[PDB]
Parts: sequence; C-alpha cells; structure tokens
Amino acid sequence: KCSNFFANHWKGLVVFLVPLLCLPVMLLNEGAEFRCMYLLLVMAIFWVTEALPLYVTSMIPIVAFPIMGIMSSDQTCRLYFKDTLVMFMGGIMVALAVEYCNLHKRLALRVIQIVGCSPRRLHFGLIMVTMFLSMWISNAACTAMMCPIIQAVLEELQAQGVCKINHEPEPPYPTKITLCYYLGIAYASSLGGCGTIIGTATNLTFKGIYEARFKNSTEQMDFPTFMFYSVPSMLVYTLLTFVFLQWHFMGLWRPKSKEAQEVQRGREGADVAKKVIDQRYKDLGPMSIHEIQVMILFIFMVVMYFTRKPGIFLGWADLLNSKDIRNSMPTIFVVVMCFMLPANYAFLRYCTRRGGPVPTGPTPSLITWKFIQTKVPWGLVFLLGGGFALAEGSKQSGMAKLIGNALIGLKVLPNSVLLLVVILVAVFLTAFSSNVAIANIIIPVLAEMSLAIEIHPLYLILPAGLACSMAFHLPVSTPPNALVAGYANIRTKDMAIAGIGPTIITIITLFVFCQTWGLVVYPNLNSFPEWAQIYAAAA
Amino acid sequence: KCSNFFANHWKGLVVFLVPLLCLPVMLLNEGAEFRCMYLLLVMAIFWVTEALPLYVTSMIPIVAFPIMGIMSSDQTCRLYFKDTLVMFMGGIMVALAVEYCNLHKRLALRVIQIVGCSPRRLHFGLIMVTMFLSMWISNAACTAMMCPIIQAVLEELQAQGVCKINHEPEPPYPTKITLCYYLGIAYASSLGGCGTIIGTATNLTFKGIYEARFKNSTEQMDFPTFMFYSVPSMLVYTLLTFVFLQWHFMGLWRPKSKEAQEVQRGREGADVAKKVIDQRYKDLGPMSIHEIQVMILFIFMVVMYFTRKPGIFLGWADLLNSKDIRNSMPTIFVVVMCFMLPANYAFLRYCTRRGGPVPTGPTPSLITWKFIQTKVPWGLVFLLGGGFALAEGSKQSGMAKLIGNALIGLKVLPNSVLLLVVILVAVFLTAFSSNVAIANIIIPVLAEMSLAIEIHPLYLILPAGLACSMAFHLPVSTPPNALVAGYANIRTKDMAIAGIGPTIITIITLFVFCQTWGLVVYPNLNSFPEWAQIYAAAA
Ligand SMILES: CCCCCCCCCCCCCCCCCCCC(=O)O[C@H](COC(=O)CCCCCCCCCCCCCC)COP(=O)(O)OCCN
Ligand SMILES: CCCCCCCCCCCCCCCCCCCC(=O)O[C@H](COC(=O)CCCCCCCCCCCCCC)COP(=O)(O)OCCN
Repeated sequence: KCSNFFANHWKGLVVFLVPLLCLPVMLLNEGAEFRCMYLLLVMAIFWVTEALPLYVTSMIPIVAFPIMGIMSSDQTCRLYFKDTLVMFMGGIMVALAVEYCNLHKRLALRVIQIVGCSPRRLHFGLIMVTMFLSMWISNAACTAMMCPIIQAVLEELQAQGVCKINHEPEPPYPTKITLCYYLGIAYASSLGGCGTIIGTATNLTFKGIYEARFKNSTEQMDFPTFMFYSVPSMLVYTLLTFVFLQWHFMGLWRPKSKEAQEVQRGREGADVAKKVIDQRYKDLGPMSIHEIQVMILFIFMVVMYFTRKPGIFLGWADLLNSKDIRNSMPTIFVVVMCFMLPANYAFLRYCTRRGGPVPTGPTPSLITWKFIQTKVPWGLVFLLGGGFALAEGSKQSGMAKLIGNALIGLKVLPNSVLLLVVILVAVFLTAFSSNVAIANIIIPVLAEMSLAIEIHPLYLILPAGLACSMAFHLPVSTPPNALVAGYANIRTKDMAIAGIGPTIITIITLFVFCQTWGLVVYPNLNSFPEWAQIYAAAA
Repeated sequence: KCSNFFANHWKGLVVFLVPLLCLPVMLLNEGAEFRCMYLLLVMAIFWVTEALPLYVTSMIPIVAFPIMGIMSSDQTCRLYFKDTLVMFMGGIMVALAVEYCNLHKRLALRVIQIVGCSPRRLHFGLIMVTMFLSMWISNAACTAMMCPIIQAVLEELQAQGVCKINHEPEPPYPTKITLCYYLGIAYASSLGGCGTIIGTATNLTFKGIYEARFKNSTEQMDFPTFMFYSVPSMLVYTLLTFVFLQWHFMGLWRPKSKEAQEVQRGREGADVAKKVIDQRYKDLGPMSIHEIQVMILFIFMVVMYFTRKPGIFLGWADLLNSKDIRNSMPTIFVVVMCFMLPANYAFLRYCTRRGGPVPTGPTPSLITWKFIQTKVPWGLVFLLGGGFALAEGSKQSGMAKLIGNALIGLKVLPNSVLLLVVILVAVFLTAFSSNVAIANIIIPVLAEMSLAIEIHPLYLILPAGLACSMAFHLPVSTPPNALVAGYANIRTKDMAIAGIGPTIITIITLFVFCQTWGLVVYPNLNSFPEWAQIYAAAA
C-alpha cells in the first residue's frame, strides 16, 4: 500500500519539496550570489532527477533572473540562440537532408561489401561504419538507422539455420551473438559521437561555455583544431573496444571454448547466405543525381569549415575582414542551396533534345520543409540556451568566485591526480543521467577551480568534456542504450557486466593521450599562460 | 507545349533570374547601402512571389550580412529570438494547453446555447464566439476548431430535410446558406485577429519594428494601451460585417426575396432540431478540475499583463525595479506551471479518506511535451527574426536615410490623403501575399517617410499595421480563406463578390476611428513631438 505510493508519485514529491527545502540558503545569507546558488541547486536537482522534462526545466532562468537582481529580460533572451547554436541546428538540418533520399544506406552497404564475409569481419565493418556516421549525426538517429540491416541478416541466417537469434524455451533471452552485434552498434555510436563538434550536443556545450568564459584565451577550440585533437584517440579506443567485444562474446583468444565453435560454424556455410541477402538488400538502383548533389554540398560544407582560418594561407574570413564571419554562414548557405536546387533536371527536354516525356508537374527540391519541421528536436534550443544562460549568470553574480575560493584546498595534489579524479567523477556522474545536464553542471565549476589554482583551464576542461560522453552501463545512461535494450530485450545485468571493458579502455586512453599528445597539439598546456594570470588577478 | 512550361516551372525561373537581374544595382553604385538595397529587393520579391518557403527565405540575412560590411555574425543571430518573440511563442504554447482538455468546445457551445434559436441568431452567436476565440489564438487554428460544429448542424438539418447543403445537379455548388456560414466564420477569425498583440503575427511584427526603431519614444504600444486602442473599432466593424452578410445571402431587408422565405421556413421549423443536436454535443460530461486549473492559469496570466505598469497604482515591475522585467515572465511562468501541476488529485486517497481506488500509475500533467513539439509552427521564429534583422540592417547601413530623402516630395499633400493612400496601398498589397511579408516590407519605409516629413510616426504606422490584416477577396490572401474554400468547395468569383463589402467597411471604420478616437487614447498625434524632432535632426 503505502510502499507503492512512493514508487508511483516520487517525482511530484521532489517537485514539491526541493524548492521548499533549499529556501534557507536564500534566507540565511544576504548576497545575490546566494540566490544564484539556490537557483543552481534547484536546476541541478531537476536535471539529475528528471522530475520535469529537460526542455521545460531549461526555461526557468527566463523567469528567475529578472525577478532577482541578476539580469534583465532582454539580455537573458539574447543569451539563448547564439550563432553557435544556429550552426548546430543547421548541421542537424543537413544531416536530415542526407538521411532523406537514402545516401547513408548506400555508404553502409558498400563498406560492408568491401569488408570480408567472415562473421567477425562483419562485426568490425558494422562498428566502423557506425563510428563514421555518428561522427556527423546524432547518436540515437544512427542507431535507429543501422539496426534494421543487422536484424534482416540475422533473420535470414536463422532461416537457413546456421545460428539462432534467441535461446530455445517473459520475452525470449537473446543469445551471445545478437548481444554482441547490438551492443557493438550502440557503443560504436557513443564512441564516434565524440569525434566532431557537430557529432553530439555535449561537445557544443562545453566548447560554448569555455569560449564565453574566456574571450581573451590564445588557445581556440575551432573546428579543425578540435578534430585534430580528438580523432586519433577516438580511433584507438574504438579499435580496443572492438577487440574487447570480440574477446568477451566470440571467444577470440580461447579456441577450445564452445563459443568459438559457433563462430567456426558461422564461418563455413553462412558467408554465402549473408552475402546473398546483402546483395539483394543493396537493390536501391543506379546512383541518382539527387544523391550526387547532396554529397557535393556536404563535401563543400566540410571544406568551407577547414579553410576558414588555416596557418598555411589566409583563406576566407581573413579576406572578408570587414566584419567577423563565423562557421554559421557555411551551414545555412548549404541549407538554402538545398532548398533552391532541383532534383531531376528533366525539364531540359523542353529547351532542346526532346527525348523522353516532359514532367507533368513542378519538380521537387532536394528537401521539403514538412520533413524538417517534423523531425528536428526543437527542445535542444531551450536546453543549450539554458546551459549558456546559467553559466553567464553564475559569472556575473559573483558566485563563481565564491566556489573558486571554496575549492582552493585541492592545491596540494599533483596535476595527474587531479586529471584522474576529474575523469572518474565525470564518468560516475554521467552514468546516471543525461550527458548535457552533467556537462552544464560541472564545466563552470572546473573553470573556476582551474582559475583558483595555477592550472591551464583546457588541461582539465577537455578531458572532462570528452569523458562526459562515455556512458555504457545502464539503459538510463544514454538514449542509444535504451533503444538497443528495447529492440533485443537486453536485460540490465548483462549490459552492466559488459560495460566494464569500454569504461576502463576509455579512461586509460584519455589519460595517456591527454598527457602525451595534447602537448603536441597545444604546446602551452603544462605552463600557466599570461592571460590566465591576468584573469585570476582580476578575479 | 511551350506554353505550359511557364505554368509548371515559373518558380525556378524566378529564383534563377531575379538575383542576376538585380545585380547592376550593386555594381553601378559603390555604397554599402546599395548592397543592402539589392538584398532588400531580392527578399521582397521572394516573399511576394513565394518562390521559396517563407521560413527558408527569412534565413538569408544570416548568410548575407556578414559577407557584406553590414553586421557581424554574432549580432545578426542576436537579432533573432528577441524577448517579444519568446512572449509570442509562450502564448502559442498556452493556447495549445487551452486546446488540450477541450475548454474551447465548452465555451463555444455554452455561448451558442445562450444565444437564440433562429438561424440569424445562430449565425450572430457563431461569429461572436469565433471573434473572441481568434482574439487569443491563431486564425487558421480557430477556423479548424470551429468548422465541425456548423458542419454537423447543417448535416442534421439536411437529414431532416428543411434545407439543402448543396444545389441539386465537378464538385457540387454550395447553396447560399452554407456560403454565408463558412465565409462568416473565416471573416470573423480574420477580424478578431486584430484585437490583441498575441492575436496574430502581424501585430507583433510592426510593434517590434516600431519599438526597435524608436527607443526614446514617449508613446508606447504596451499590452493594455494597444488593446484599448483596438477593441472598440474591432467591435464596430465586426458588427457591420455581420449585417452585410445577412443582407447579401439571407435577404435581411427584403421580405419578398426567396432567401427571406427560406429563412422564414428555418424559423418556423427545425429550430428545435438544431437545439437537440446542440445539446447532444453539449453533453461532454461535467466540467473537470483539469479545465478549472487551466482557466484559472489563463485568467491569472491576463491579469498579470494588465497590472504590469498601470497609471492608477505602482504594481509590480516597479516594486522589482532592479531590472526591466519587460513582461516576459508571466507567459513562461504559466508554461512551466502547466507542467508542474497534476491533473486528477486522486492520489490524496492514500493519506486519508480512501474512498475510491488509488491510481495505478503516475498522474499526468496538464500538458505533455509531445503535444507541444508536434503542433507549434517553429518556422515563425525564422520569419520574425528575418523581419527584425532586415529592419535593423536597413537602419544601420544608411539606406533608410536615402529612402526618406527620396520620398520627401509627398509633403505637398494634406494629412488625410496620406492616411487614406497608405491604407489603400496596404490593403491592395496584402490582397496577394502573406500578411507578415507585407508588414515587413512596408513598415520601415513608412517610419522613414514619417521622419522625413514632420509627421508623428504612430499616425501612419498604426492604421497601416492594422490594415495589413484585412484580406478577404482571394484564397491566396490568408490561410483561413484557403481552409474555408477547401471545406465547402467555394468558387473564387463568388468569394470575391462576397468579400467586396468588408473591405469597404474596414477602410471607412479605420479611417474614422483613427482620426477621432486615437487622439483620445493618445493625445499628441497631431503635433510633432520633441523626441521626433531630435531623431530627425540627428538623422
Ligand atoms: C521571499 C520568499 C520567496 C519564496 C519563493 C518560493 C517559491 C517556490 C516555488 C515553488 C513552490 C511549489 C510549487 C508546487 C506546485 C505543485 C506541485 C504538485 C506536485 C504533485 O502533484 O505531487 C503529487 C504528490 O504531492 C504531494 O505529496 C504533496 C501535496 C501536493 C498538494 C498540491 C500542492 C499544490 C497546490 C497549489 C499550490 C499553490 C500553487 C500556486 C503558487 C504527486 O504527483 P505525481 O508524481 O503523481 O505527478 C507529477 C506530475 N504531474
Ligand atoms: C560577383 C558577386 C555576385 C553576387 C550575386 C550572385 C550571388 C550568387 C547567386 C546564386 C543564385 C542561385 C543560383 C542557382 C539557382 C538554381 C535554381 C534552379 C531552379 C530550377 O530548377 O529551375 C527550373 C527551370 O530553370 C530554368 O529554366 C533556369 C535556367 C536553367 C537552370 C538549370 C541550370 C543551372 C543549375 C544550377 C547551377 C548553379 C551554379 C552556381 C552554383 C524549374 O524548376 P522548378 O520550378 O520546376 O522546381 C524548383 C524547385 N526548387
């Protein structure tokens, strides 16, 4: 009776009680920094617990700041919808354009065909394609995009009878092979998300917070530099994750294991079956002009990103130095070009070369607004903006200096220990909640702590920002885990056991690579730069 | 052959040719204001013609301005998503919450029950309810909300056989009664849109442009003052539109007319029939706590709008004088409170008075995020932002001074003829295209022309801003017209012949009321205020 009441209505209890319980923080102390602290506590608890939808919770600052003596209404709204957010939303639109007309399927099928027929080889190909696609597209999208192929091939293999998808006789228990495939897809999506700024929202969040906090910083997380910093480690731990997954389920190094016998059986007689099903499933047809135009536009957008400000040559931006151009212009330009261009080029028959029937109606464009309006996750605007506004208000109120003075005690420990504990704390926190919320909560605190001690802010911000995305244990940790658990009825215990490998691999790889190669990309990480001294002295 | 080629593919021809044709404007003159003028011409032609979707076209300034010397990328994105736009979007969300749980149906049915039984009385009540609903909600939404009731009552009457929906024998021709009802609903929605700032987008557009251009203006279009200025005229010409429709289709003043004889039959019988069917739709069950909570929240929001800064008493926004609240808090506050509050209060059986069964799951909130995400027209953000950015860029580049000096020749004519010609031009232009585009095009030009001559800007801005919404002649003019034409297969010729009336009525009413009662609400229209003199002298 009374026990299940907490089980059903705990969210309402949190919503009702937390604002009342946190009130003495405001009443006891007089400064406005304490009001900002009260707001921070309430919003952090709402994000972690998820009592309210994240998008709704992100709207609180609009109400809260003008009531208090923090910010005016117009400035708070200006903090939302920065140019960087426009770049991200345009990137989502271009990804939608790619998804439309089915370019992704052609790329995935071709790479799998290039990779070998053996079942171990098929797993390797699937992970690599997912990592490359998640590098530019949202993670949950990529998981949904990739699952049907493996589902179809597994069903065909079961039809031949070489392997069984489920245990023979409460949903049926999945076998080891399907667990391996699905978990590999989800993990590959999560790992590949970290490669690029537009790969996932968390990268955008901490990049934006760092840029807003320190305008005078001489080290920049622009698009090429971040990609240079991130790609090699991503490749290394993706490969190591693949090796660990093969060891855990396929019996890679144990020849006498019974699991290895199943792999050997799959090697002989199932290669032809999956090859036939893959060839038939690649029946899209000859490559149309639609896909060619979309691909050319995408490549042009990437090239525009890379050419904005290289050290080799001036490039654009330097030539157009009248005003400050940003990477927002290349994206929106691609979106507009996608809307203007046609899709068939069949109307040329009118002017000359009257071969074939003329079109009977208006030629469709590359994309339609109805598709965009129904698929874009518009709440990300409020979520990212709320993070930015909270950071800015915390800076202006002066509560950031209060935390900075509070945490000064950590100066005793050496830098490496700080790096390790920061990574561990970030992983532990992101295990239980959304990545973006954890990033918003922890990044400004790290910035202020790094200012209080004499440590370069990037040296702590980058590893933590990357580590916030590493979530593998529980279904609640990340949406791809929930989708994969739903598709194949994966029990939580098995996923929790399997998640041990990627966590250790990512932690070790991040530690070593940030210690070694970050100095190669950023020479001044070890020392304390001049502008950091100026900022700390002003603080 | 070649004749139909223009019919099929004219939009692509416009998109390809117009930028090439307007290019000599940029090449011949070296000023940056000429580049801004080229941009203005291109966007104006794209909006009027609708070669591209409006939302896509509004995205051009983000790409265009930083390339030229007009503005930086950061500021251009800041221009989008202002405070006022956030207020409007929150208002749309609250309207969606009202649509949820079906409060509007109860209100409309109750008012129709209050009004009498004769078809004239039913028509009058239906128009009044449509006007009141459109005062707070989008026009097309209200039309879709209201049509099914009249459809049902007409079908029931046809089943009884008192009147025929369509002419007896290509879609069937609707009879005069059906035309009257549907056209009345559409016209009522269009007319009631003008009552309030959040009623329609055009009001928001010109209010925002005026506020951005003149910060120092003493006269203000705040929420209560605008409503005071607008409501009485709205009532007068809504009533006059009702009388014209009754004379045109139901022979109100002519007893001998056959149409009057059909009305007499409708009064003699079947009034009890429509009353019975109306009661059947009224049986929605007793009013629930859900609706009561939503209604209380809505009333509280409106009261919060009025008490922001009244002349009678200080109110809020003066007690909290640390920052300018700027009327954004109430709307987002209501949106958040909609998610926070429950919907049943059936969980209290746990504590005491067990009574009925306890709930078996979490209690739903007043609204769900899925409903909001799928129904909000998100492209309005880009449309309004593009309008604001174009206005600001025109101000900064210096094109405004050029146009104002160009149009100085109109000083010869007296004030009244300027008012009349402005109203006529606004109506003629809005007849053929979207209202928001016309407002965006014409408002800044009016502001600059008003500065060039010694005329108070409001004197011309308000009548034109209201006149942009008056569109009845063609289905292209406004979405409600298209919906009504689709529902009842209305022919365009009949629609124009019917709409000839409300145009004249609205023009005369606006002229007289703006000349007479605007002085009562704003005392200083006739004179040229000091701040206007300062602005003109500086510019
Ligand atoms: C200078 C000083 C300034 C101080 C400023 C302070 C500002 C504070 C602002 C926030 C104040 C609290 C707001 C609470 C809103 C209502 C929350 C109700 C949640 C609820 O339904 O809880 C149920 C259990 O309630 C319980 O167990 C508790 C009993 C709840 C009874 C109803 C309470 C709300 C009644 C109206 C209060 C007044 C509102 C207007 C101010 C379970 O809900 P669930 O989990 O099943 O579903 C939840 C999703 N729907
Ligand atoms: C020095 C500074 C200068 C600054 C100012 C200039 C800046 C750049 C301006 C660029 C403007 C856009 C250029 C590309 C527009 C392409 C539009 C094509 C539209 C189209 O398909 O038109 C069809 C007929 O075209 C026709 O009959 C038109 C002629 C033939 C068009 C096809 C061949 C060209 C294809 C595009 C080449 C682009 C090259 C440059 C990137 C009918 O289409 P529809 O109406 O049935 O369907 C339309 C679905 N949206």
